[PDB]
Amino acid sequence: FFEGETIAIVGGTLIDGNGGVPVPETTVFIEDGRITKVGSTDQIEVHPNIRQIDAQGKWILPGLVNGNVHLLDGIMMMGRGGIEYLARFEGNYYKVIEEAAQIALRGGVTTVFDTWNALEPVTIARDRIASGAAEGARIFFAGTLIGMGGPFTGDFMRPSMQARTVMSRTFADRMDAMFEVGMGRHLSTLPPAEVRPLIREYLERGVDFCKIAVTDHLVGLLGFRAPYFTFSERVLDVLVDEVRRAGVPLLTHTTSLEGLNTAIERDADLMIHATMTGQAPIPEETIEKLLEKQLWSEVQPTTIAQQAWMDSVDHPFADFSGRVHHENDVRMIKAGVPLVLGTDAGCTDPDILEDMSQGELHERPWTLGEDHFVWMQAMVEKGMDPMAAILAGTANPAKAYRKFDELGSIDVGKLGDVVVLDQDPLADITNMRTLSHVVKEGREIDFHGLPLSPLVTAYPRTANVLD
Amino acid sequence: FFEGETIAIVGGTLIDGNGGVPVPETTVFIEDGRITKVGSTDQIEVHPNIRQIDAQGKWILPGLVNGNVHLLDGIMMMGRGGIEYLARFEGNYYKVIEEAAQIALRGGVTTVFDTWNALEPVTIARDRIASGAAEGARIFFAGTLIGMGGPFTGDFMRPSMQARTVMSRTFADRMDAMFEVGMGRHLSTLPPAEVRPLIREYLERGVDFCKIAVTDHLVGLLGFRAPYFTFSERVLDVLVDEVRRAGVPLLTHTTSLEGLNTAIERDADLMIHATMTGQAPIPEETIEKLLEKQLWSEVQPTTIAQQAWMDSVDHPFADFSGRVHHENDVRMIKAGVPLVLGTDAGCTDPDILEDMSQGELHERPWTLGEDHFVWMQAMVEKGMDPMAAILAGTANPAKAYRKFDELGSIDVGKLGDVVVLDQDPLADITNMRTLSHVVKEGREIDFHGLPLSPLVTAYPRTANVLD
Amino acid sequence: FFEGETIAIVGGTLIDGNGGVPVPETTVFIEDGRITKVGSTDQIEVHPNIRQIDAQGKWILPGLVNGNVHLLDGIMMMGRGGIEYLARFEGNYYKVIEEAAQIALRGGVTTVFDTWNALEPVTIARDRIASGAAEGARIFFAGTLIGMGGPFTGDFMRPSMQARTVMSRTFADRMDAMFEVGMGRHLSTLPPAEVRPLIREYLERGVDFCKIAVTDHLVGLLGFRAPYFTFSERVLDVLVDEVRRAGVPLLTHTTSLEGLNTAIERDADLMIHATMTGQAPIPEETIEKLLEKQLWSEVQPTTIAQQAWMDSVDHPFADFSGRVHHENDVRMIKAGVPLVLGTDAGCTDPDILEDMSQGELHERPWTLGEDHFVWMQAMVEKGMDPMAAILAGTANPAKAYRKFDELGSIDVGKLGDVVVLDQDPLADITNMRTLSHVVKEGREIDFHGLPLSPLVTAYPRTANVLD
Amino acid sequence: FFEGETIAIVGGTLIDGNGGVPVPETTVFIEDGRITKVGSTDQIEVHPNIRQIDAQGKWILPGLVNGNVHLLDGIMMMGRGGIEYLARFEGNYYKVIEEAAQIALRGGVTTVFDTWNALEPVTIARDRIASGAAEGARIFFAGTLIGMGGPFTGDFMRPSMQARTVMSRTFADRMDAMFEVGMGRHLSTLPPAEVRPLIREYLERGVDFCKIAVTDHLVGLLGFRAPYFTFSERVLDVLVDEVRRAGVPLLTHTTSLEGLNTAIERDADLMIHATMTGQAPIPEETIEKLLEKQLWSEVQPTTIAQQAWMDSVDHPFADFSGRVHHENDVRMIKAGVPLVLGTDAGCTDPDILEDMSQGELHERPWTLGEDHFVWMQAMVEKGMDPMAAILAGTANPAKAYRKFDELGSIDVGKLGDVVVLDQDPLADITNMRTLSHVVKEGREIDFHGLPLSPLVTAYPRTANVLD
Ligand SMILES: [Zn+2]
Ligand SMILES: [Zn+2]
Ligand SMILES: [Zn+2]
Ligand SMILES: [Zn+2]
Repeated sequence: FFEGETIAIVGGTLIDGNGGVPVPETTVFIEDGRITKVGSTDQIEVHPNIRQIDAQGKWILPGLVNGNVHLLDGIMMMGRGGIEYLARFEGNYYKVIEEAAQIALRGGVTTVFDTWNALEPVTIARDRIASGAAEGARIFFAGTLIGMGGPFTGDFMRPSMQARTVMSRTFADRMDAMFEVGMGRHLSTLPPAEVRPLIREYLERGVDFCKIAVTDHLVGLLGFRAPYFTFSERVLDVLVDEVRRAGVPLLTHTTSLEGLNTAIERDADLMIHATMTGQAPIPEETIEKLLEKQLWSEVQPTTIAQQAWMDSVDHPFADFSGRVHHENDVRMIKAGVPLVLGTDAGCTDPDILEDMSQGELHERPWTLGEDHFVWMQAMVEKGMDPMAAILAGTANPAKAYRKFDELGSIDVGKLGDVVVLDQDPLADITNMRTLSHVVKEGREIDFHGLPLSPLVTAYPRTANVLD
Repeated sequence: FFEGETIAIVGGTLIDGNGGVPVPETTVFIEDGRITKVGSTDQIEVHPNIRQIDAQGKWILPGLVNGNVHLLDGIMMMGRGGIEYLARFEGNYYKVIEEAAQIALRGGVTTVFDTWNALEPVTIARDRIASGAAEGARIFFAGTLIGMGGPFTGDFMRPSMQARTVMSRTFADRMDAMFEVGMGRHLSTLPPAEVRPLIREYLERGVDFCKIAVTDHLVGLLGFRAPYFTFSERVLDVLVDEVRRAGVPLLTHTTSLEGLNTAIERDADLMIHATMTGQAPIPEETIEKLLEKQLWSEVQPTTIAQQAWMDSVDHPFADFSGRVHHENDVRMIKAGVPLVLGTDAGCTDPDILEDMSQGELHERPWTLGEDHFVWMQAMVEKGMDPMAAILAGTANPAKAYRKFDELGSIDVGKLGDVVVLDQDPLADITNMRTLSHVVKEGREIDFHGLPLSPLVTAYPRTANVLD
Repeated sequence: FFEGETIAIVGGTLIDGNGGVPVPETTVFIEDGRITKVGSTDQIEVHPNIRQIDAQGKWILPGLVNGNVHLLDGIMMMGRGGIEYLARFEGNYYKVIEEAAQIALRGGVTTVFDTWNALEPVTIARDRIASGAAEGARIFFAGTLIGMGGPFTGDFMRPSMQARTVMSRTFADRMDAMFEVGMGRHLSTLPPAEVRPLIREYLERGVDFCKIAVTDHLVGLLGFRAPYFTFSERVLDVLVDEVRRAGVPLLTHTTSLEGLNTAIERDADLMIHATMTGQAPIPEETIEKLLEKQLWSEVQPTTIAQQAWMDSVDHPFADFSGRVHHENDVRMIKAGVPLVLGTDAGCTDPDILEDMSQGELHERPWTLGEDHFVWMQAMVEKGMDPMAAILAGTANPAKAYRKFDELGSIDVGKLGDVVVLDQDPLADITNMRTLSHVVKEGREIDFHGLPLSPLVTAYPRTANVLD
Repeated sequence: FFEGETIAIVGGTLIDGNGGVPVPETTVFIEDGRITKVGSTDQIEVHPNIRQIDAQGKWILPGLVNGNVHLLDGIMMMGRGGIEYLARFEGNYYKVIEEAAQIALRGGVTTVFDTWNALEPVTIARDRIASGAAEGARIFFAGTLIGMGGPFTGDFMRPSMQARTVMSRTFADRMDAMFEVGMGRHLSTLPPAEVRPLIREYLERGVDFCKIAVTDHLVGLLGFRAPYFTFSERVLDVLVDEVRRAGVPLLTHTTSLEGLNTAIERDADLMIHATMTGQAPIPEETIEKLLEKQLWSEVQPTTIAQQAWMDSVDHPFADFSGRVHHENDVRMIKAGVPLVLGTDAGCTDPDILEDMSQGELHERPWTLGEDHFVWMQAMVEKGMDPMAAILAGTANPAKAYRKFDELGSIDVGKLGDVVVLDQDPLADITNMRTLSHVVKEGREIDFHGLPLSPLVTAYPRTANVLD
């Protein structure tokens, strides 16, 4: 239904993802989904019966890569909207996920790493996209967050927002079960010997990586300054050992300095929102460990304007990326630690978007399809080099997730994922938005026609459809 | 698509709805939807090419009639479930309504009076059923309750249940608007001259009757013992006058003794839950006014077992029909005031039903399709004569709503709505459940095959339908 | 213990409360609590053994008068603080009330009209002040608001503030009982014949006037735009008749246009927050009735700055005096209706004050002891004539409450209540604050030494007092 | 002011606390507060000028000892009442504590170990009782729980009970600060090097022991089945080291199996509610470690009747000691692990007691003064030997807290704390209630006249005290 194809991208300035000086007048040649040639425009011969893109005056980048998204919108579920969204789309969750993957693809993102979702529909969706039955960014997933509750649990409550008080217990339980898949808060009650088979079995269900709740996920209920550990070190060791045994990358969720340190000491492949540290500044010693061990940190910043908006309305999530966490971000960049782009972004329900002010929407970090552009902009505002920002969004996630042999740069033998921009992203990082062409496994995408069948994005919503 | 038809019901004991002694060996003849003959079995000749029902050894009753239902389930929305239900079925509300009408029909109810619903979809649905485009009990409606808020308002809150705290404001506003249609709480803020055109315009939209919130609808928030008037008497006079001017019946919602008195003094055509009086006993004078004026009261009782269950778990709605309101019911029956069957019943979402204990489900007053049986049973437990109960569920509503010229009894010239029971309802009122045949405008109904397309009743609910 | 005394106020500009041109070089002579002479400084001889105040270059006004205060702080109880305050001072409520009366006196207010309080302690306190056993402004009271719930009732809840969820039921009930004294929400459930003896008995307990909840008091729970009537017109007629029969003035609490009209049609002696009308504009007809009938309206405005602060933080009480209610205030002033000064003000617990920003505190309308100054300022900002503002705070309340024979103006035979200001209130209404001297029944008050025994105002609060 | 004194307890059956067979016809001789002689009645000569108690036909036990109480009532604060209680008694907290210590003494408890309280008032109170300035059981205390929030924090919330929503922030903060004393939830955000001086400084304030929140205290918010660790193992090591360095016993608060294990691995001196384990059964290995290391566990059980009441009303705390935790209690007793009596009991405000049903009050585990009797009864119902139960309430706490050299048994040289019972506690453990005499340091107590000055127990509460 969809497949690896053949195409040539001709005569543009190449920014290949390996970090070097950009090379003008370059041609990239893709054959049956795989890059076969990269070189000077005139040394690469291209017969006229071959599909081509004219890149003259343009910039050629690898397919963009997002290290942390949620294709069922989890950030939304930490506030209002969880009930209405999950009820509205029950029966079609896999299509919601495909739609969200298409929206990522529309922003030039050819690979997404989904860090929290419901196992069943995310599996269905990735398999269909991978096999060509459906359109979208390719997906790799964790499934659930080991040791976290589902969306109708304390982990997604706020003091004045308690979904269970106004919804059926039956529906709330059914939803929690499809997210948790037995790997919820109850794990914290168990001895190591009982945890071992559960995590092993979970891993044998078919995840691409595993994310562990090293610390708690109660920021909504308790704020950002009272973190806990989910597990004893002993039980954490069991989890880590089983992930290593399964041979998939290990991710961590950490909410405190001690959490961060603990993650580092387990040589985590990728540390999600590493700079979110209980509003306490990251010590020098910890930064030095990151440098010495060369571990990947993902960070989730906020632009100057977005944060200023948040601060102006005393928003409950102002602490997420502001104040001390902002300063952490700055110091991390400055020390040159290895950084990965990720956003927690999702395809937010239009009824929920519709509630938001201009200020809330403007450079919102959690709006899938543009969240990566905003991340790059925010990082550069804090002193990140534009080239390093691009790598954070291309090569760096791929490496962290051990997929760099296949994607994240333009290199012979790798997958044929490419985007073409009209303006220079190194001169101005906001030029990342100037997408002209999107290609996935050598197949050009009609990216402006995405998503193919609006589902959550279908709007407005008519009360009585006569058929 | 569906129509008036021809049929004969032969050789049964006739209980015609006029309250006389039942007449055995009777035949009812219906031609093109209208009753043409009623008489002794042997005097009514019926050619063998005519469709027939053998009512030998059986009882023949008029099509059953419910004086107060909600085809979008309003009682549910006074607790948990409002968000999930309205979100899940947005785009199909008219089909939800039709499904609910079919469920009523399944219980032998050929006419329903819907007292609170969303104007747009209930209009669509009644027009489709009335024109034969869709199956179900025929519908007459009020639209909204004048002066009451919508489902995401204070009128449907409880102290610990505040749907707006966890749903989008946009969605909540859209739902409130489709129920309120400009006739919400803001009416109480206006002077009489500004109220007049609003109510007039509302009535011009095409309702079959009009129900006014004489008293408040804050039982959920404030309990049953702190009632208010919605309007000044002056403004109430405006509303009554415009209803009279439009020439449709006038219905009241009342919740206190003074509210009841006020309704009576306006010669209301039908008084909904007349016996719900702030848990204060109805005075003798008020009962005498009902007798003297001969006004119709609908009442909503609870069976002995259901109420005992409620009292046993200290249920927040125990006060709805229990204690003093139960006594009020008894005294009304005893004094022989004119009584109408009505239940506030709706087709409740299975996820919400699935939360309930045996005790909660057993003789639940709000379960559409059986609610009328339960009403009759409850009324008889409190001393009502079985024949008078049957009339409450056939003739009386039809009279109150000024439809007795067309339905509510078996009489030549009236519509051909009939049910056939296997056992004697006068011997035991629970025999009302022994339905063998259901006929609507001379057309026999496959009542066991209803509803035709389960929508809200479709269950279980699969997460990912592959199509 | 304290008494009527003799004193002379010499040689000031007299503003006597009767509204005329101020008369310079005036002397006021008080003997045994009563004003005996008012005239030209040189015509009034004063022996040197007589206590005197030199009002040279100063202004002489009558004792100031507040038409609506709460000496147990009710406005506070509509938000946070009710539990801690009532528990902290249980055993001493009468002293709390005395302290508050002293604080009013400190601001030059010699007479206060308390419109909602607990009957037992407010009785004890007024009797002790009236007899001279205790210091403070003299008090007249309503006791409770007929048909309103107590402070742990729905009448003082907000959606997110529900004191009963975190306090003992026993304590909540004991507090509700001391405010309600049987005249709470349950009155709305009763027939007229049962209401009559209750209100009659209540009036026999010894109130100075009676305030009826014509409309509801659910602004905290439901906002300002969904008002109700508490009582049927029939039951309201009973209450009004019994008040008339008891021969005390009649006050109303109203919250809507219709409520206001209804109060007018009952010839209310004083209508509390008359301009609070559901955020709908007062019609011309209604203003004309006020003029024609010459009824007294109290209004509760907000200053430009205070309201701007409220609007800037989207405060839940912004609607109390803002937007349309502000415009009502302007039109009432412009049309020259009779206006009375009143504020709902109380002596707010310092722990609650301590929570407040500068903007909240600045020109706060509910801060007893300065609330009258702020009222005058606010009214003048809206176009009121300074002289008319002074009358609103002197003569006008006295008339509404039928006490003008004894207080509210400087006139021979009236009580010797006087204040002396250093600057001209007619030149600038903020000069009302320039108090130099305060006199009550010819007794000069050390007003800066008030309150005599700080109780609620005692601050800071030490954890362990070693005695 | 109160002193060590001289007395002889003559001719009773001695149960000395060392666990041996009881010895009849025994006399105990105390001189200047200290036990000097214990032996056969006829070998111990006692001059007639010496104060004596006739223990003929009676039983002589050591002064009873409670290993876990809260002299400001903390259990209460986990539900309703916190605001009213702390506001009502501010200024007298030390006296509240003394009163509570006297109530313990009234039940024969001469020594209480307070495991959570506010440092300042508990210090005041113990010093006064220890010196003889004030009456009561002697007190040893932890102060706060290291890493737990105060009473207006998440640690004492429930989903529907959020005190901060209805009280002043200023008051809430002031109360949280007097309980937390800088050792609250923020500690979880710090690195080890910053924690070290804080804990050291805390320990230098003068506590008798130190209790560490190994696991969380969110049972109210989240239930009993989702526990967390408060600290990293690294930070926990810092805290333990500093406690050891200060030379005071180490207590742990644990709430899961892994928490229990962790506490065991730190050789905790006493483990509070050791059997409260996330409703998961304690593994055999863990029980073996307790046996092998001989560590003291306190447990908090519930009687058959109390637990049956809880289960019958679906009480939120049913999980505290019921189901699996009840079975843990049974197995711990059966395996003979070292057990300490403790209850979390407090002197509960009478307004809160007044809310409770008979069932709630009957064998309530948290009612100070009887809680120890109920503990012993509950433990025996689960198979504990009556002698071993008596030791759990005398000798065992003393040993755990390293006070056995001075108290907890009748032995020459130890303090003269003794109680005398009229019936045999070994025949029937409920006979522990048959107290005839109470002696503290050789001084007989008028136990029935305690507490000396009712403060919290003063009842009823009058609104307006005229003095
Ligand atoms: Zn996270
Ligand atoms: Zn109704
Ligand atoms: Zn008012
Ligand atoms: Zn504990």
